[PDB]
Amino acid sequence: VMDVMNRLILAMDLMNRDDALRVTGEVREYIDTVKIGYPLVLSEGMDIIAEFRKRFGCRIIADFKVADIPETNEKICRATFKAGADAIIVHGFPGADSVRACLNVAEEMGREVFLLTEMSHPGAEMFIQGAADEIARMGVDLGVKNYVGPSTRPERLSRLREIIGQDSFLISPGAGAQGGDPGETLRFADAIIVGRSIYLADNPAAAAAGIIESIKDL
Amino acid sequence: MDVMNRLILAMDLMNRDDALRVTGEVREYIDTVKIGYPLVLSEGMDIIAEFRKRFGCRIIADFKVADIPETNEKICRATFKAGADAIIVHGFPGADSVRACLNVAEEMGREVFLLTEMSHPGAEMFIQGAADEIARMGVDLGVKNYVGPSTRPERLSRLREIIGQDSFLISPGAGAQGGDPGETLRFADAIIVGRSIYLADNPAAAAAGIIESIKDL
Ligand SMILES: O=C1CC(=O)N([C@@H]2O[C@H](COP(=O)(O)O)[C@@H](O)[C@H]2O)C(=O)N1
Ligand SMILES: O=C1CC(=O)N([C@@H]2O[C@H](COP(=O)(O)O)[C@@H](O)[C@H]2O)C(=O)N1
Repeated sequence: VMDVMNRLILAMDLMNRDDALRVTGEVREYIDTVKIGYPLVLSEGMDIIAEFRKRFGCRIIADFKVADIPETNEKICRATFKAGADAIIVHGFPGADSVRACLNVAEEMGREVFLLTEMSHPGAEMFIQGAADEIARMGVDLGVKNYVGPSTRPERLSRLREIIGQDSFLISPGAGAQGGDPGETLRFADAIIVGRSIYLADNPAAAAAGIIESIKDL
Repeated sequence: MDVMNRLILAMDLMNRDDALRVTGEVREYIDTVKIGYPLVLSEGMDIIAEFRKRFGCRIIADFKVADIPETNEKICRATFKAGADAIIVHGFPGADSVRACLNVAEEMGREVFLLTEMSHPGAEMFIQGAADEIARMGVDLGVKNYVGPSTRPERLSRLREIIGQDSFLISPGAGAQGGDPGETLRFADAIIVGRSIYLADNPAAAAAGIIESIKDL
């Protein structure tokens, strides 16, 4: 599995190139894995992945929550990996064929797929939560090795970890701004994803260092 | 929304030159183009403005928005800043995530299309069972534009029943995926067509043929 420095992944959702680069650079000594999503990509272009690689020694996880039909999913994954992303996050709710399409491209292109099971926001309780365990089991059956689960619901994150097993890689968003606790989350997840708590802080570096200090024993 | 010939072109070619050329070849048959991530991630968001400058067509950004409320808001803002007239959002992530999109759309004078049930086989695993409820959620939220499957006319009909005749419904799956244009238009206001047109030996002839088959509609 990828070796995530300090078990901390930066969710860089600033939409300004200058600010995104500044903040990422300031926390560079604490994080070597950055999650880049659509807020930044749709604002600055896919070349932002190239710029981050050039400026920082960081792995890039493209958080595109791929959720289309198989044919379109394949195209999205191809374009994303072509741009330099190490991995891509895919939704499991659209079904097995849609996930398989992503896995096939990742396999042929030498990259990785992360399967998003349950989400961290309140709305996730309406439809996603009830299908989450099955989505996770589907991922295991499909050979998925990387997963995403909610920091906001430790009880659910714990069950997801059981389903996927100790060998699978699990990252989790929701700590900080959304209310999740870093320490408790790391009891189940290999790494935590943190965005606003860091990038909106007066001193992002101090914020990142503070989070790391609170989980030093882990 | 007034869609010319009840036909929306799904421009999923991933090369700017080909995308512009093919769209130009069928421009006389359409005035609404659906641009998704295959083209946007390959050529950039500036492609949307290029389409509006060259064709003056309506642009529906098919981004299957499916994130938390906060991120959904940012995605919608970036998308409308690029000139998209509407955006397609997944309903599966819940009401709060859809509301986030509705708010930005209202603020920028755009429309949100709620994707209920999808057209591919995998949609039967989790989406189909929640589709009716997702549609009712749309009604409760005041959503007026929806997306339903051409590949399952019975499901498309049910969606139409739930949202009513006043709501706008567009439907993908006609052609390549097996759906029938005419049958789909019994329930949807407009059909989305991609490969059957953009992968045809003669895109213009393909579009003309589809329109000829639904002439009475
Ligand atoms: O269930 C999920 C999945 C996900 O990727 N995310 C993403 O994780 C990040 C969370 O950031 P933040 O720490 O709440 O600011 C954002 O980029 C979200 O889009 C989430 O919050 N919940
Ligand atoms: O359920 C759905 C939703 C959707 O947007 N789409 C999109 O509609 C288009 C269908 O294209 P095609 O006519 O099968 O080539 C693609 O851009 C898909 O991503 C779909 O096929 N099924």
